[PDB]
Amino acid sequence: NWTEIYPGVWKATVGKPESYDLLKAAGAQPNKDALSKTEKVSFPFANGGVSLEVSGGKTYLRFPLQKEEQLYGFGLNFQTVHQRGKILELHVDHYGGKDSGRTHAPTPFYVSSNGYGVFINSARYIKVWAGTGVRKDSENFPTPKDRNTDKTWSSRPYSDAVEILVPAEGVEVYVFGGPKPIDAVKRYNLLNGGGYLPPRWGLGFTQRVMTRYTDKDVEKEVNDFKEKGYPLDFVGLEPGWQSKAYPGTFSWDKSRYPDPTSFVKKMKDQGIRLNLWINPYISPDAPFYKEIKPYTGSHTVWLGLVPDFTMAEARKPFFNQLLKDQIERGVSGYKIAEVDGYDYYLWPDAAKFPSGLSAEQMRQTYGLLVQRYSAELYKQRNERTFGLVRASNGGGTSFPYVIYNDYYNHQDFITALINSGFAGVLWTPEVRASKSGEEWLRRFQSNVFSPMAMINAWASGTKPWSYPEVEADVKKFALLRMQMMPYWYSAFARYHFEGMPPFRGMGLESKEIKDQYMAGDDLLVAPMFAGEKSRKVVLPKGKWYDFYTGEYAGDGEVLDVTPGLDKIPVYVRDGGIVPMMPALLNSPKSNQKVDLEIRYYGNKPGEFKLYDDDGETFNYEKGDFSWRTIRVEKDKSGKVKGSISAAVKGKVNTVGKVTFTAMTK
Amino acid sequence: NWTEIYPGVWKATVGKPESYDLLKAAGAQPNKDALSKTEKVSFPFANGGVSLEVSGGKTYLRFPLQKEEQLYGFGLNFQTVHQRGKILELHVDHYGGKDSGRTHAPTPFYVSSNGYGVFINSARYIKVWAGTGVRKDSENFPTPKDRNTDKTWSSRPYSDAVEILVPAEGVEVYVFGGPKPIDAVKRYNLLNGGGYLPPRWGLGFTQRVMTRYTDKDVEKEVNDFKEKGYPLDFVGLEPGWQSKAYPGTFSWDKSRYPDPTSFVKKMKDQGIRLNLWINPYISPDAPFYKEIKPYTGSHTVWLGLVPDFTMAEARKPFFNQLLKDQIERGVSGYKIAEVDGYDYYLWPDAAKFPSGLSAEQMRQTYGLLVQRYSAELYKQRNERTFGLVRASNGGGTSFPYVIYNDYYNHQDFITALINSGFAGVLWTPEVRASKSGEEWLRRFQSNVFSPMAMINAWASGTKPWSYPEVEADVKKFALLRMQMMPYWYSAFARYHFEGMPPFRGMGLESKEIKDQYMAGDDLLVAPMFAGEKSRKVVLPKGKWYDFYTGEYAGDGEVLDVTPGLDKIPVYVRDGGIVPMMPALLNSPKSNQKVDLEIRYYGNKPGEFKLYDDDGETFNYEKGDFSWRTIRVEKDKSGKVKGSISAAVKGKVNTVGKVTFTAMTK
Ligand SMILES: O=[N+]([O-])c1ccc(O[C@H]2O[C@H](CO)[C@H](O)[C@H](O)[C@H]2O)cc1
Ligand SMILES: O=[N+]([O-])c1ccc(O[C@H]2O[C@H](CO)[C@H](O)[C@H](O)[C@H]2O)cc1
Repeated sequence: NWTEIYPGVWKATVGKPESYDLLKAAGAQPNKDALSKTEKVSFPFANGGVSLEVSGGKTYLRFPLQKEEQLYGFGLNFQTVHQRGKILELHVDHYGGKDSGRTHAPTPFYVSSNGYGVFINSARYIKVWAGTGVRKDSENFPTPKDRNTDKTWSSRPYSDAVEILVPAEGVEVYVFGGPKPIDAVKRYNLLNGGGYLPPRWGLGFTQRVMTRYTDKDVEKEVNDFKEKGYPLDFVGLEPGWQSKAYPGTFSWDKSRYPDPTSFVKKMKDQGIRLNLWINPYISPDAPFYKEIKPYTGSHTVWLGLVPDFTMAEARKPFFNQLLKDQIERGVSGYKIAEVDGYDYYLWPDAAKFPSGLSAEQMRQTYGLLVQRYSAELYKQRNERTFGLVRASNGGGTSFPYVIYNDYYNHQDFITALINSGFAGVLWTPEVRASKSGEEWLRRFQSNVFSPMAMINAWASGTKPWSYPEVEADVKKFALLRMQMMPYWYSAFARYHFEGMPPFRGMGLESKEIKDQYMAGDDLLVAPMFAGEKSRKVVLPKGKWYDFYTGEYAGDGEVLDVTPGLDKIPVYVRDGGIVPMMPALLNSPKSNQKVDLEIRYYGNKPGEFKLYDDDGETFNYEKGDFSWRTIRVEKDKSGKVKGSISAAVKGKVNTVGKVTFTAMTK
Repeated sequence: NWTEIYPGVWKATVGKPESYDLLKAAGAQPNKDALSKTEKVSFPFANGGVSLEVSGGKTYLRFPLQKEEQLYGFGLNFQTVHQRGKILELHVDHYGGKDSGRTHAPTPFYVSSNGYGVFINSARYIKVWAGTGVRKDSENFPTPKDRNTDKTWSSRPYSDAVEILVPAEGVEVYVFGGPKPIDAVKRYNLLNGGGYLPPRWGLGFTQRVMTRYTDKDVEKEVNDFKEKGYPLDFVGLEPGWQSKAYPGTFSWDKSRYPDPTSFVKKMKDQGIRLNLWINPYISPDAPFYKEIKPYTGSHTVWLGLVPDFTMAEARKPFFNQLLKDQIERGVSGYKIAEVDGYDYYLWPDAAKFPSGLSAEQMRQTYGLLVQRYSAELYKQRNERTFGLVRASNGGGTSFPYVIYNDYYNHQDFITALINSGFAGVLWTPEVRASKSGEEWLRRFQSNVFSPMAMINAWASGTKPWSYPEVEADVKKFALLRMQMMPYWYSAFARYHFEGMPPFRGMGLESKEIKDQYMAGDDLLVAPMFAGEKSRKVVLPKGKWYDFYTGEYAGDGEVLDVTPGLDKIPVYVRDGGIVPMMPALLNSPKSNQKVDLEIRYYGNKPGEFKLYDDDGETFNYEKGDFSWRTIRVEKDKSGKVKGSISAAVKGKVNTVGKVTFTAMTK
């Protein structure tokens, strides 16, 4: 039976749940306060058809579907957005080129167009039939037809239920009420703790450099950025920062980084944080190898031992080493690779772990474990982090990590960004290389409208300027990313405080939209792909305005758009507001005031809540943050008229001079 | 611990095995007598490294591998023959375009080049890592390398073990000794009962006709075959023989087959047997619908009920209906479709069956069940059958069925034929349609060198003569199939009596051979594909001769061959013998004597064992069969000299006049 545990959140325990699961792995704390503030709504299945039962060692779940109903979610899918009629086995893996359920974050959470959601809190591989099964006892069992004579015969008859098989003696299930699909998503995310509140520097530009770069090489690239006037907040170091990689020593290479404490200080003195690549596989030359060895799994990954991070005795030496040798030198964060797959790189399910945990549950949660305990080191020091991870799952909403991968299909990169908002994780459509300046710029354009503005040059050695044809436009989009920082910061604050995903699909305020996404509350983004001169944009009801010129674009209609190579199609909702700081090269400090131009689109009176705090510590948890309310409209004369609410006594205030601009002439 | 249960056959029971499994599903009886006649050999794992254990609800198996070792098997794979370094989940399904373990017969049996085999007798889905896992405690654990500096670093380090995970509390495991790989295969097959001994008519030509054909349409096609001088033994009827299909009534359509008893008699009077399409999904208009309904599963397939055939109460009305309405009218056999997949057509694993059997074990064994109980009806009447099935598994060696499917890649069709000999099942690379006469003939050529000589015209309406460009050559290969009948019959007898697969890969007397196969003992077949003028043939050591001219071809060497459109490359081993009957249009009757020309290749003295019995009943089980030994060589003058052993008193004797021909001038 379903206990209403929070407004719009119901929990059922079926059979005997396992003692390890996703929420537990994650150490995921609900945001009770934000949840308590959501509307009481009624239980979304009001007319029966729900079945929860255990049999033959397994838990069988069934939830009914109505005829109108579309489904979204089941994790970070790359080619599909509509999920009804799909069959999946949710299984952490590097993406393999089709949507089978094998993916970086195979979140067992789905959302319906009728405005509810369902989360299956198991760390096993989970099978889903999302409306494919046709039951003989169904109330909607179609009438048998004779294929020999009836041309209306169907190869895929109507199915009226989502079916889920969990390989265990019981499971915890959570149901999220609406009224709208986005509501279900927000409560799910809040149940997970809300999204991480990133530091401002996390929303700036990151350049990752080639594997082999020395300290001098990095110092030079930093100078080139500065000299060329390109923004940069943090640099990614790749495997050659370690004395050995694959497997790793988790200790600085003496040859390429002869003085780490000094190298890290110098970068920081220039405004540059560092983010370090790791996979968590242990070299014999690692300083804690012998200590940790008995707390590792039976099977290795690239000949490195696999720590059982569910054990204090594995956690302590691993993370103490990151703490003492890097974090305490000033390293800002980490890039966690190769905790996903493929099956032939990672441990088999047949592997055994010292804690007794199944290899399967370890596979499903390893990314979560590494996220969790690394994030903790930073929190302990009252310091925010932000970085990258190649696997996550249900339970992982609150972690300071963005998913990336080694796939590269650009269209699919955008589909993944859309599905990220249904999956309780962040994704970045990263930039690495390109066969043309056109492709370079299109990729860079979509990437600055995402969680993380990044070129990953580990193998390519590219820099933002590497394609001379498009170099001026790349710079402009790099500077835009900085200007838009207050817009992104406030979007991310809503992720944290209300569970609102900052990037999500259409219709979350009839056929599938896989190539447009909302970015914050106000912007509809419709990327161009290389080799296209034009594309269609499907605008929702209500009026929309061109992001660049402020001109009316349309209202509930399809547009044909020929944007040119120098623009990514972006439209602003009527009364939409985008606060813009100056084109700074470095994210501003907490003791620093910054001027804002409020860009106001359309004529509908507009309202925007600007988030503000020190941008780097956990002081916000003690209440040291503000929401500055911004209102803009045009008066009688058609002249812009705007207000910003007053700064709050005793709070951080980074808001400088505020001016208002009516974009729609 | 391993009980030697037969010569070269060892059995281990690990933990608590489930009460249902493949051998049990199949009702598979070992051929004790044939097994007792195999060499005692020693247990193939003599130096440890074997691990069998139960943990967390699952059975973990490990078998060691040596450095030299290659692996074969894990079922009916279509693109791969070498299996070492593969990862699979064995799962009955229609083939989906890659070798993942999803396939028609995912036999959990593998064979090593060191000359042993292993069979995992579980009817669950089984995960296999065939030498991918790298264990930290392995005696062959490679030395960690630094990817930053060592260019010899490996992304897939050396693995020294086959690992298998079974989702159950225990399993029965079988190990088969050698000395050679083919030995392990023969014992496995004999453990399963040996292969079926087919009727002679089963090795003739079968034409399946369009779905909609009436009795008159079939009668006409039979006349066209006769009038055009093309051979034909049995005709396949497709779904429009039933009053309804998808789901089925299992009862003759009154409109298309107004008088079934008469229609079946007339065909038989002309030498033509009938083979009827079924899927086993039950229409409401079936005469036993209500009776059977309570013994069907929760979920339907194309709106038809799924009988739980593990229950007498489901079996009785289903098979009584086949018996009374078709078999007793004279129907010779059945074509069993759609017992494989895909997942979105068949029942989900979440489905429930009245017997309590998991939907998973039902999925894994359904084909076996339908094969088993249908075969029984025929055996009960002292009558052999032969037909088609779209799924089988371990346990299914002795059933009178050949696997076929709806895939069509010709190269892959040949790879499947090779892998059939490692999988304990029969496969036919069937002919349906083609975009050219060239493709038609190449397909027809490979198909007459397989278990079943067949055109499946259910949708295409093709006949052997449908491509005028190649029509004369097609006829010749159709007549060859008849001439070669004693060669094929004797090959199939060895399948039954000794477990020797009649079609199998190379090296079963260094890199992968996916496009050549042995057909009986004597013939190496190397098919051409459409658009090729020439191909390489890799000949094993020892001398080989051209099947058409008898000329020396080579010895342990690669040939470049430009055969022409009118020949499929076939080579005969030195001293090889192919007995040829006349080009009859119909398989000969049991009371009928037939002349044979013994075609003898090379100069090495040759010996062939010709099988002989009534070709249609189970009298052979009472000892009414003979092996006629045939010896041929050339004398001093280079003149052919041959003998055939004398017919045995009281036995069937269909051998007429025997003459000998030395093919190698
Ligand atoms: O060629 N490979 O086997 C291979 C392995 C790993 C790859 O990617 C990842 O690690 C890189 C550093 O070695 C880099 O950080 C990348 O972003 C990771 O996904 C690529 C190719
Ligand atoms: O278009 N389809 O959904 C479809 C279904 C089944 C197909 O193949 C099988 O059944 C046929 C008769 O309907 C025929 O016997 C064939 O050999 C079977 O595999 C093909 C297409």
